[PDB]
Amino acid sequence: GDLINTVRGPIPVSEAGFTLTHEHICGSSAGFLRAWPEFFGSRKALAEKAVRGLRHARAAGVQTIVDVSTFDIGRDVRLLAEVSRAADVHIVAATGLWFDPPLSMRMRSVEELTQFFLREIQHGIEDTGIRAGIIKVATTGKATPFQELVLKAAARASLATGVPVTTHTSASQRDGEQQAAIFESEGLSPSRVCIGHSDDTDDLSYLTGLAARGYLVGLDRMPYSAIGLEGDASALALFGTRSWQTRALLIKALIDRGYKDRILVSHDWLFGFSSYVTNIMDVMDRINPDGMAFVPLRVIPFLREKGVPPETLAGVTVANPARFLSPT
Ligand SMILES: CCOP(=O)(O)OCC
Ligand SMILES: [Co+2]
Ligand SMILES: [Fe+2]
Repeated sequence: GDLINTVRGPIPVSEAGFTLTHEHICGSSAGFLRAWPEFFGSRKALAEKAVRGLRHARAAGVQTIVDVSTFDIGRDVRLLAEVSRAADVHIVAATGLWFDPPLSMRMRSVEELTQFFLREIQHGIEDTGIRAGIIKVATTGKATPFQELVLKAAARASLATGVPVTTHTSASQRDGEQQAAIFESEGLSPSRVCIGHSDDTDDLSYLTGLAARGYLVGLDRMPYSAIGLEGDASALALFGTRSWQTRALLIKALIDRGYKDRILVSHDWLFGFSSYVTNIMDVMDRINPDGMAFVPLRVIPFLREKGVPPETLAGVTVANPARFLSPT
């Protein structure tokens, strides 16, 4: 009975089960869902859509998602409690900062960031009492000077509390390596850290370099492909031109090289998206109507059929998430 915090309260680690470890109920901005609920039709329409989508993943075998929306992704922890109950799926919430932090965060020192993250982990997000169970952090290239601070503060808050840290990278620019240097300079154990979006590159030199050091490797955009959408300039920059299979192969690729224990797999999916072009979410829904059941329905059986054994895939979808989220 080691235990982790979800938006409905504590749970036993061993009940986390099949866990998608990089997901979003809604990709937004701080204060936005409350200032402009209609952007999304309504708070009510959004919740109902999350709920339908999560019951879908849940039918498919998913029991937990980790919602890595930070303050600046507009994390609404009330909405997460409310879809979590309605759909009967555990949702682990996040602290940390993504790459859209407002001036109130950007003016802060490493010491004050660390107080902010610890607050959300140890006391509760906002006035709610709901505790973040993962720390989210981000670079898009060389870490900006403020990003260095967030990363060091992320590492301190993790050593204090034992909550894992997880990251956004621009994977083509091999951010994970800097990211790891910064965390390591703070004494953080690589097995407390997941380097995310790593399925955005096919650079296995890069990926096995991280895995070999003990980092978890987040293969977390499985359904993101813009094949057949070549005249959709915003779809392209976001989805890329590699297929879902090409991504799913990375998983086998690491398993064949002995790195089964260092993989986490997810969709980086959402049910609403205000922080990009208008209607991106219709686009997304056409390219992947399965939303967050895409991994269990498409990716696992594809792995099974390329000869990956079931015990191995269990270790990836259950054991690794469990090892990772377990406060250490
Ligand atoms: C919250 C949305 O931000 P992102 O995860 O970087 O975007 C990928 C959909
Ligand atoms: Co991201
Ligand atoms: Fe994300």
